[PDB]
Amino acid sequence: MMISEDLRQKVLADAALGAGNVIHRLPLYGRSLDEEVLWLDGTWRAPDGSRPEVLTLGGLHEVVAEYAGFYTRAGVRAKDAVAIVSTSITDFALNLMALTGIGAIASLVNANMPAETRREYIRRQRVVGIMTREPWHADLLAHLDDDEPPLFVALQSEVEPGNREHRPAAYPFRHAPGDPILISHSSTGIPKSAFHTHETLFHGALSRLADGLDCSTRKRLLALPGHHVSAMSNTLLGLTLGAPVVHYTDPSGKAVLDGIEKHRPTIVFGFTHTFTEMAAEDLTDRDLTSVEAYYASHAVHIRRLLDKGYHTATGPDLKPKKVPGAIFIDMFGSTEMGYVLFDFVVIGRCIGRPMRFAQAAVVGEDGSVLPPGQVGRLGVRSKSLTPGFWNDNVRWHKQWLGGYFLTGDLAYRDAANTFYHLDRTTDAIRTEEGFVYSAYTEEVLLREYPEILDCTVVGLADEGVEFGWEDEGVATVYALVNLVEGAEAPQDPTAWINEALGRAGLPRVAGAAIVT
Amino acid sequence: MMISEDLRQKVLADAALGAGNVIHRLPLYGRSLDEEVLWLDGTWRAPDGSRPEVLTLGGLHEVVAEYAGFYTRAGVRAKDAVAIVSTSITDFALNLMALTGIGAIASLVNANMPAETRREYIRRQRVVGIMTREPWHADLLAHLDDDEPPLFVALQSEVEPGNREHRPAAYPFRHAPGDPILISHSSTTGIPKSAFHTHETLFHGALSRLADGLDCSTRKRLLALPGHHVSAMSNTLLGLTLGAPVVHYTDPSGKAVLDGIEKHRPTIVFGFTHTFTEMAAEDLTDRDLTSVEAYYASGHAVHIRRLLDKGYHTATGPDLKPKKVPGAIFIDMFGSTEMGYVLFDFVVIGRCIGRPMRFAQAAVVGEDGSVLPPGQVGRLGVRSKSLTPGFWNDNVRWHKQWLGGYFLTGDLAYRDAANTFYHLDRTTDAIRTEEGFVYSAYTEEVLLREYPEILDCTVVGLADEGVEFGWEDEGVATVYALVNLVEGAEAPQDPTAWINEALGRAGLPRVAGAAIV
Amino acid sequence: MMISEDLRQKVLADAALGAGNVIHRLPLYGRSLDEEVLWLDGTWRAPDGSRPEVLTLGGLHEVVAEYAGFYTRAGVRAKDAVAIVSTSITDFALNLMALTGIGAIASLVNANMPAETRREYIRRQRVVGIMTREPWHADLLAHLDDDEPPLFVALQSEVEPGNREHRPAAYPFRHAPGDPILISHSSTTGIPKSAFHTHETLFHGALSRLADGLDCSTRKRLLALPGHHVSAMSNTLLGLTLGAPVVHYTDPSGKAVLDGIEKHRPTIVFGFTHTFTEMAAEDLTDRDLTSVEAYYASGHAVHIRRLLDKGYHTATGPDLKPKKVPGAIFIDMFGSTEMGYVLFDFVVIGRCIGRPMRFAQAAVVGEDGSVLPPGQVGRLGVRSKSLTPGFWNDNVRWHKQWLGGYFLTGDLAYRDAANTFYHLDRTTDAIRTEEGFVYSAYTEEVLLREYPEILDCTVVGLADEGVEFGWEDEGVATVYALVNLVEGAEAPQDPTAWINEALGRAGLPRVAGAAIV
Repeated sequence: MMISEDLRQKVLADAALGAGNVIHRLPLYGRSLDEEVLWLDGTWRAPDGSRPEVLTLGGLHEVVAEYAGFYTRAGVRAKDAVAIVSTSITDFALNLMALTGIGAIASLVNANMPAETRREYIRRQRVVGIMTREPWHADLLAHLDDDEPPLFVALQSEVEPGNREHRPAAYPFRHAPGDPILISHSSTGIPKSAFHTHETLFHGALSRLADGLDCSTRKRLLALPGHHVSAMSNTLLGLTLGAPVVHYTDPSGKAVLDGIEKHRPTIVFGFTHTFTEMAAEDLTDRDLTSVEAYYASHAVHIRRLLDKGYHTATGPDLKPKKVPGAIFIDMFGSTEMGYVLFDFVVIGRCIGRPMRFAQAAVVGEDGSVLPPGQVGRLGVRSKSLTPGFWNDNVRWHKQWLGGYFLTGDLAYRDAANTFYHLDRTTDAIRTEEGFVYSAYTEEVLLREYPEILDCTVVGLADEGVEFGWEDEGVATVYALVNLVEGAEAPQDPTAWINEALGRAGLPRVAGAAIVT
Repeated sequence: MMISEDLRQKVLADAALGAGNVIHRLPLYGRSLDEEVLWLDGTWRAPDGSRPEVLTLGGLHEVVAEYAGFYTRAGVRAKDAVAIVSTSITDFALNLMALTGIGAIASLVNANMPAETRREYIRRQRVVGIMTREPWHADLLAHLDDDEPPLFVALQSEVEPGNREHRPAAYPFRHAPGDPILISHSSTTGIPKSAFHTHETLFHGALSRLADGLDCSTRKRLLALPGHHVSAMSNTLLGLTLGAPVVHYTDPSGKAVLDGIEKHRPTIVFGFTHTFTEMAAEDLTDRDLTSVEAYYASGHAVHIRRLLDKGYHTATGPDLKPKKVPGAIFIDMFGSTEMGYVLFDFVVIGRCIGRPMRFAQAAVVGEDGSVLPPGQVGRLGVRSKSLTPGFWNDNVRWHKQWLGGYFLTGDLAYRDAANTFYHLDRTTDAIRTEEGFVYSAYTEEVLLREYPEILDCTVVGLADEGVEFGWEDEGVATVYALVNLVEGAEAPQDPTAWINEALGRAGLPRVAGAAIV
Repeated sequence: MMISEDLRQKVLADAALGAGNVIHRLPLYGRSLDEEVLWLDGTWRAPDGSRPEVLTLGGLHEVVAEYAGFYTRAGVRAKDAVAIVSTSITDFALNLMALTGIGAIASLVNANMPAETRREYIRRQRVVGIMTREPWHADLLAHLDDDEPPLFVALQSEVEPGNREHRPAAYPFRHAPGDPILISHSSTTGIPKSAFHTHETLFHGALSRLADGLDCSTRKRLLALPGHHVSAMSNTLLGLTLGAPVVHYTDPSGKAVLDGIEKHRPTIVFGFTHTFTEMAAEDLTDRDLTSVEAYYASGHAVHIRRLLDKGYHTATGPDLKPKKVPGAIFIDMFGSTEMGYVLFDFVVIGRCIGRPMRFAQAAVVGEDGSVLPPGQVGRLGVRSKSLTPGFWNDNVRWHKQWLGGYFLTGDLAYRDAANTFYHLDRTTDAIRTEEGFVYSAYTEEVLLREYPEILDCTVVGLADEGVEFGWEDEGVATVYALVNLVEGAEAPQDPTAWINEALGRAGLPRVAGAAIV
């Protein structure tokens, strides 16, 4: 159900609302401190030692104020960056809410980032503190020997009840639109460190709400990576709308299916791989009729889960009618681009059409906007984009071409500005017959041969040859094919592959081998 | 004389015009390639070995295209930074036109920056090249031993006639508004901040004023500004855009500029305070400075009246007709490399900096960001599209420079009810006392006005161990004054009582001690 | 005293706040319904028969809701216009709050508008109702015989206690920025122009200034402005927003305001020139006017110094601390019903109108729209979001009032190089002569400054048949002066030579003849 007109008018009348002060505006709109708003999976230990499964608005405020006080007593000040090294969406969400309340910046770091890469990633940021948990605390203490060391490398257990007494007198911070609120890492070398502001991380959300979109009170289950911007924006967005938010730290298809039955969410958020693992499960006696839509951020056999549900539609009598099948919405985005710049519900993976608050284009190597049906670099423009890379101006401006921000993908568009993903710019292979787009070739084979489970296209050339999109050398293409259990191998896989590539029109690979 | 309405309409209709492509739009407006546009003082050596004194639009285009070819052959590509270590306004301006022509960024480094600091300053930027001249090329080769070294550390002599053949085929580059074009450094302690400017930001204030019928004359302008300051580059590019003769002078000595004024008879003169003060110390009895109608000082100067009385300004007489009036105009330019060029219009208690220009906001801000009422001392802050979008490779220092949504200038100030702002001190120079806060620059300005026998004055805070007494702190301290007296001037008997006599007349906190130097 | 940072942040965060809903946002900011907010002079009769002298926020809400109920029962709906024919600032302000509460438009009609003109003026608007008082209700009933008649021509006495029950259920109305709220008329010849203002436009200048820390004090303000001018309505709504005590005075006689100043001791006083000139003609020897720090005159006045010397203003002393200083401030308000309230900041050759405020642009424009350089006479033009979006039901006259993208004020003017503007004449009053153009207001201002024995002066153009000699024309004419002299003043022998003696000193064109009146 869409939010009420009263809440709509209050939000659009609140020029101060943004990603840095969400929870503090809710009481002003009339929300009750006694109402439950956030549901936890039990893996988060509160300051008093509890493992709460639900928090009220008042309780969420208290938990966040305690963290805010600990940071202030510890020496964190407005405009400082603090590294949250964890894997829990609840860890990242609560720390973000507390650091924004004092004007500081939560640098979300995936604790699983390879050790020596995480060291360089964090070192470059010149954060003033590190907040983490016991599995990683011992290695993160190494940052105290950096040329510019942080002030502390602490544990969340150090946040004791009562620490909220150290929070600044002016709590909560009043953000300016351009005040930073978080930093996030890309998915390849040292990841990029894009930062977002009180305005950018909530710009698309607010634009969509104004258009009467993405503004329901529907219960949502967030199984996204806790460090991805998508996990944070949807947490804050749910709280603003008045929608029950449910945090799930476990991304396994089995925990989600259990959580779906447990909480009965009307919508579910996860990454593509998560729902896949759910598809290969029983799903026989699984009751998944509450879900109307899955939001995913590379898929097959999804209808396995969708047929288990129902979507509401408008009937010939202009009255609501329940229809078989839930919805699946692939969400195109990253940490830099913000949550979503494209709406989509076939040659290539259709990413959809640009949302109202964004511009998109396929761009040549010079920056020129290309005509439809020509393959080039996907580029985007939006206020929801990151304003830049933390302490990395060199790589930032080089990510822009022709005034567009390069997504890192190659694609083409039709004449209605519907875009179609073909590959990552890096993964494109040049041959003597033309360019081969690995992601697209893979999807074609997985379509023509249901017998294939996983598929990978690779180029190979003489030692020293460069055959990427930006290089000039040519290569020959080879297919490595995993087969499903029970599937019979093909006497000649190469010919087997090249038969599907031919009947579909694609070029042919010089070799193939069943790995299975 | 104001630019023609034809040129005004062409500029205001050119949505592509910005700081990265000025020279390339001029031919499109109808400018002749044979017209002289830029006058040089003779210290710049061209690729052909000549030391030109004037360049035509076509000439300048060639020189610039030669440099652009050199940079492209050498490996420089769009969005790369290239450090220009020099002291010459003409060096910086020509390299900036060349690098923007191919989409690169000209980092302007004042060669006289202390070597240890200049080494760390350039290293943090991660430039792909260094362009310099012999006096510094030797020491700058050290950067090739950095962990991320430049591809080259070249001399401007390496630019040879014919290098233009190597420039890219899409020359000149088409800039997006947000594409960077320039990097400049702040002004003595610590590593300078590196502020970058875009195609749009560096020309936003000039285009806004032009739209309002301001700062858009064809008047001859002599530029004796430090070549590495934004101000030198924006005023060069602005002049070429208006069709105003631009005159570059590398020598800031008051004598060289006084000679330059008599040689070129400029209508307006751009310099920093030091240059204009040296000029007023000359005889100026047989000097013809009548051509000058306005001195622009970006620099805290006195005796400028010696130079203004020698000039004239135009005004509207009681018959609503032009009338020549004794006295050249002096415009104090409040700004920095980060604040852009000028966000305040000015031409008393504290140094008046003026009112904000239409394209800028200004406020006096409390420690928590609150906007203070008129009459209260706080931190000066500003907002404007002509502001730098950030510090190069240094977000940590960038956001810390904003408070309550205002970019802090580093000054303490107050405003009156007309939003006229007055400068009192640098925030770091204020000293808290048991009486109240003592503002150095203002306290000096007071004692210097009362006693013309005082050349310099320096207040200093003295406190016990661990005692901090700055603006951001809570401790109090005792002020000691150190006063340099004029030549042969008679020293007082009780200097501490002498100082406190003037501080008492103004009601200012008194110093605990004072001593002549 | 400046408003608190808490209120500043609530206002600047309220994207719904505008001129159509001020009173309804105040309770949301935390304002008490029991606080007194609006002081009335006793000439307004409330629905309960009382003649209140003060209204609380809750009180005002009730009165307004009563009127709103009356209008809704009577048929008024959102987007309808309703003519308010009156002379009382309180009449207009209360009706405006009521009509915007239901989405309707308050057309403010100065009841003293000549009856033939007022009939045609109201008819063109096609209002669905007329609200007035007894002195004019009779003649206004004629409108019921129009081809498109109003549903009612009512008296304010018809508003009865309990009418509030009839107000819509969605009360109060939620305004979009572009929703109209008000219509006002221009100022003697022809049918006045009817300019309308929106939720946004009428508060754009006040919110912009507030954002800059200006025009946002809690100071008591006595409003003796004409009730039908926008200025009276914006300053009322602005005061209520700041939490500043507002005092409505319907009597503009200098004596009533002098009595009002002593009664309320306002910090700032709003009036038109006529009121302030009458005040300076009183004894003012035993009058306490020290409370007033600033007079705002929207009106060409002299002897205002008699009133300013009786007041004080606050300033920052040499110790950077507040200091009381003799002399109240006088602010000339340049503006109209179309230009909004004030687009120029001012507090000599021509009447100085000041510099443009940040939220406005100004130019001197040639006959083809070209922006003129400083020192040239042209048509004054302005751009601003606080401008009226158009003339009600009269696009034909609306677009003809724009030239070169600037809204023409109807004045001739010049500017200097600092974009300070000076008024010379109304465009229609300029007279071309074989010598050159003669500007009436300026020519008068000159002769009135030279000869204090001159009370009034009027230049007049004389030319042969078919000869046109205005600004927009090409003919020349002979100027004849008509001079009213002070009481008992001695008439000159050669008045024509007397006048031409002063015109000659200033280099102005001389008159062909002159005669005392």
